[PDB]
Amino acid sequence: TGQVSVEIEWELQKENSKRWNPEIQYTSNYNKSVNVDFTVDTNGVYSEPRPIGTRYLTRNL
Amino acid sequence: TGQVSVEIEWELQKENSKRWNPEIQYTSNYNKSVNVDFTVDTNGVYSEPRPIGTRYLTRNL
Amino acid sequence: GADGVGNSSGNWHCDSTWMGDRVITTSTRTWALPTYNNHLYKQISSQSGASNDNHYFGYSTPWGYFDFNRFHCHFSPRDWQRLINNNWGFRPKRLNFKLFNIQVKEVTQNDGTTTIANNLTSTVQVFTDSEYQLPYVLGSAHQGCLPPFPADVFMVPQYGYLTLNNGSQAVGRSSFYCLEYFPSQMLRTGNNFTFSYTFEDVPFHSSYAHSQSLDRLMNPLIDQYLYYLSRTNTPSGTTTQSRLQFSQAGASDIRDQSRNWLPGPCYRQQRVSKTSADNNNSEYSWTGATKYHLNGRDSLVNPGPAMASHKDDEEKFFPQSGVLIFGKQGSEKTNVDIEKVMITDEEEIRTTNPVATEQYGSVSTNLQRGNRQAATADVNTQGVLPGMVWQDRDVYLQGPIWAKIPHTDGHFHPSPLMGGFGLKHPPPQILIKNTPVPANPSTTFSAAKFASFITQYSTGQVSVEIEWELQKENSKRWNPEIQYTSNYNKSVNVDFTVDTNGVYSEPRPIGTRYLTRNL
Amino acid sequence: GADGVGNSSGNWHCDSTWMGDRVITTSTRTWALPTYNNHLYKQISSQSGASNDNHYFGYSTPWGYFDFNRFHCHFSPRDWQRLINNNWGFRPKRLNFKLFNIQVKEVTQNDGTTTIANNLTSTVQVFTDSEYQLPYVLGSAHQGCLPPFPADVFMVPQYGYLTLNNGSQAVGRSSFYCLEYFPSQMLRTGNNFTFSYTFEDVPFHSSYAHSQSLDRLMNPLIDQYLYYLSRTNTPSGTTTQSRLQFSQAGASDIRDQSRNWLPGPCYRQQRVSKTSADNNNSEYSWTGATKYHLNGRDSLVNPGPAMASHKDDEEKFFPQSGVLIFGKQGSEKTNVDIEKVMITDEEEIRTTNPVATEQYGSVSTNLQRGNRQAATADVNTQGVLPGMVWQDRDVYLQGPIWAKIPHTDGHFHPSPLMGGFGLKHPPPQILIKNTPVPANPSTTFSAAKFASFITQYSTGQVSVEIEWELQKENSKRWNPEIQYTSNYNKSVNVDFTVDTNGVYSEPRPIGTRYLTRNL
Repeated sequence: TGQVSVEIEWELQKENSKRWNPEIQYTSNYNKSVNVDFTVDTNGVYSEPRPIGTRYLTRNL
Repeated sequence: TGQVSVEIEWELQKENSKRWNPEIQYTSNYNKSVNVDFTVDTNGVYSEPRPIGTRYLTRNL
Repeated sequence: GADGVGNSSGNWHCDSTWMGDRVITTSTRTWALPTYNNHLYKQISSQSGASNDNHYFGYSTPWGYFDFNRFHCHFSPRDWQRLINNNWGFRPKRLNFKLFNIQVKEVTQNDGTTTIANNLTSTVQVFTDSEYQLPYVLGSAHQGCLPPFPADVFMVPQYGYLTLNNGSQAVGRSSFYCLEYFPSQMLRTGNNFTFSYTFEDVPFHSSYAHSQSLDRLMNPLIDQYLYYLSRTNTPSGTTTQSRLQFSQAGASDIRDQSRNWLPGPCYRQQRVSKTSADNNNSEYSWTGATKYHLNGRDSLVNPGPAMASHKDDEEKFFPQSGVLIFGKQGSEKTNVDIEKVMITDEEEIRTTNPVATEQYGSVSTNLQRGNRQAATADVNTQGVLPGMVWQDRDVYLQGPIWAKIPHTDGHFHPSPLMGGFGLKHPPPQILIKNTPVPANPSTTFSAAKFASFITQYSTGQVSVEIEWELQKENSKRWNPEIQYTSNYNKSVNVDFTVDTNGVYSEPRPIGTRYLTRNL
Repeated sequence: GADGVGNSSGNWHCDSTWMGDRVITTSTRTWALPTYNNHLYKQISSQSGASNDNHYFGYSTPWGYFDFNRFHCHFSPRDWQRLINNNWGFRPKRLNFKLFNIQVKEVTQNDGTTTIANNLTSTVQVFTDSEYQLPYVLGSAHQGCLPPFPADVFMVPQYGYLTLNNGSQAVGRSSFYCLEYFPSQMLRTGNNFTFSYTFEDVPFHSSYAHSQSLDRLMNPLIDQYLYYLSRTNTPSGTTTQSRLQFSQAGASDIRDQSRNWLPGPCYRQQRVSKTSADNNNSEYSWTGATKYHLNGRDSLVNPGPAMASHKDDEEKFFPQSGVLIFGKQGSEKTNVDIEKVMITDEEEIRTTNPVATEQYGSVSTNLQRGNRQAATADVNTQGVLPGMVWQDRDVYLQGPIWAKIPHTDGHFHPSPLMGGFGLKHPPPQILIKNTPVPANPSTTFSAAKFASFITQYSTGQVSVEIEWELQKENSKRWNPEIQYTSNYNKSVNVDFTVDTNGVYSEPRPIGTRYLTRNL
């Protein structure tokens, strides 16, 4: 047994958009709940509630 | 009559947060509707649907 | 800009110069710009009950825009002939744009008379996006071009766009663009505007036609060394039995020879005739159309993929939507007879692209055996396969020069389907508007949007200059070519000329493909 | 770290040196770190039905942490006396931290015996956040300090935190921190860890007591030149009439004199007595408490604002929560008699801060007239007003040295309410954990979380060194001061010493305020 490590460098592309109104963003729901999303439960098992894609910000075709 | 112009320079403070799970973000609703928020209507009067505050990202006390 | 009210801000330049290898064109027109929508934005959408195909949602703006995208703006009928007769291809390189001699007029409609007078201190503001941040309208072949004939005057068309909808209702992702939110340049009398632009590298357009059909590439004198399966059975006694024979393909076998290539792809069309007697009696227009289906609605493919219009010795037939169609002088918008329209012909591409009204070929449907008999079926739609060559659609004289390639993760052979040059960074949209001048506010303060403005419009001259690159021809063809000629017989009116009432007209479509090349 | 298994990674340093102006202390302790929660995170919350005040939501982690925040860690009872007797104030400056001599043990519990043996290749990993990114637990006066007596050994306390809740349920804004998600430093036998830290500038703590009460600032010999309203009416004939007389205030009038200052603010407390006979018979504990109300739940103010405990010649009474309370040796957690607790005394602040069990003063409730008579009422709560001076609460011998000021848009007089030094960037939390060592996986592959680990724990020595800055005294007081003295009579046990069974104990709380200053 032992420990392993990984480090990746990523390149990003920023956005210049003249869209006047607001975008759609990925949000967590603010209502109360028994368990927080993407968190351990009372027994200590980490879980992921839903799939999350990368497509939110909008571009013109 | 004429035209007036204003230009302000702002200073920003970025965030380093070790919070594991996602934040709450300001989102526009993606359901269909007659009018888009923050946009002219069919008669050309611009309107603002709701007040929007600045407090979303979270910090520890 | 520069100088005064009395000084002129620019000279009239309309000319063409031919340098050999590259070549340069220039033109100047006169325009008039109204105020649109009473200085305000409006959302527009489809009207009440409509077909699910016809729904749309979008916005219209006070701003106008300039469109030079058609060839006939740049080239005169004669200048078009040192090009198409003398050359194997051409492409754009760089262009210039200029506005000048701007003057703004205000109008007073009181009673039954309308007085018009200069407003010397009013402005007109112009910008070019050039970062491609706006919806790109040009390339959809709308009206509002610079006129083909240099002495005509034209309005500037109004600008607007469309966005994602559900029915007649907007979706959360739908976008709204305020053109006031860009830096622009405010111009008065005695101020001018310029910018210059450089085309990205693009292939020459092919103005040649082929002298060889793809089905005949080879020497008739010499036989191949390959064998094909020729006879499947032989008579034995009274009745045949199964015996396989093979053969080498000669000049009598030309049908059967091996080849290294295949014809281009097809997406098939319905065929109609110019003679009214051959066509069926019913309404098949929308029902018999070829279509594509995107997000639950259906759209006609009007140009469609590039395919020959007709075969040999049928000139009477053309694809239903498969061709471009131009109107004659003064033709109306709707329900107009065939004698009024001008139908283009795509033929010279017979040698590679298949005919649009017929199947690509035939393919085997089943496995034979002793008691089963071979079966085939027609393939009416073929995608691209390795070893497949084709040609693109011709630009003609009047039609799209370029289009903007959509910004996407993938695309194939971007040359656009109407014709011309696909560009990732095309010439940027030029946008222009009259600055609002309010009229006589009330004495006490009120916070409200002004409904009352001075009524005014502007006019001036615009200029465009493009540099073109040419490709000359070395041909060892012994005999003469086919050239574009005007008929020498006498006639009442000369082609491409004013009539007795002074309306310039264009008799026929003129394509670029005359000179011949070997395949 | 450095070198080998056989080489030692550090020497034992526990000492104190006194340089005059700036003074230095050092200590070293021995610790043992268990594995907590079986190497995994768990959310915790309030249990089923509970008072709306008692709900909470949060997480507990496998990680431990070091707490030196109490004074008695750093100062010995005698070293505490070249400080409080000889000086008018002190503050911290900079500190060091070190870990060394780390060794990890694995245990085998089979049958009725438990064998323990070295695991030489196992690791222990440590980090210090120092960017203040984690919830900051220290400063809440929990258990788990370095022992006061250098020969004792202690466990490291477990780390955890709390977050916004609604009842026992979480809210969308609630945050979850994984400590694995920070860079740390993995240490084996023969590796050591260090860092150093510098306190931000902070005012000296005041170890003086005042020799003048705020109500007497002035010369008894000389009268003022100001007038106060003295008599409101005078006898005329048989009965009085309204006549206003004025007077200058002398030594007989000292009650009535003008002053430039006012006493500090109060938030009032309930009073109880150490003699059990004076106290009412009922349960007033929670009902008679002073509280604050935040988001629909109620919390006791345990220290509350700094106020004197009792007036002159009543030693029997103290505020209900208003004082700190320490337990004697071996006292239990719940429902323990007064003889077991040690109650601190706040008195020397009588001269400025008002007594906690009484009102701030009296204020006029109404406007008088001929037929109305003047009315007043007690003010039991007073906020800060211009011209108001006070003192802070004393640190004593054992108690909070510092606290972290919350990060907020505003705060007033940040000195913390238990005592000590408010810091915006306090000494960072040190966190430590045992690295999990898996045990004997199955032969075939399975994707599941390991429930099975080697059972092991670690131990070593830790060291802390702080530099302190001192403020000496120039006093022209002729007569002697009050000093902290041990009683010289014979006794069974010496104070601050082991007993016959070897348990070190602290007899009484010792504050820092002895030497006297003029107000």
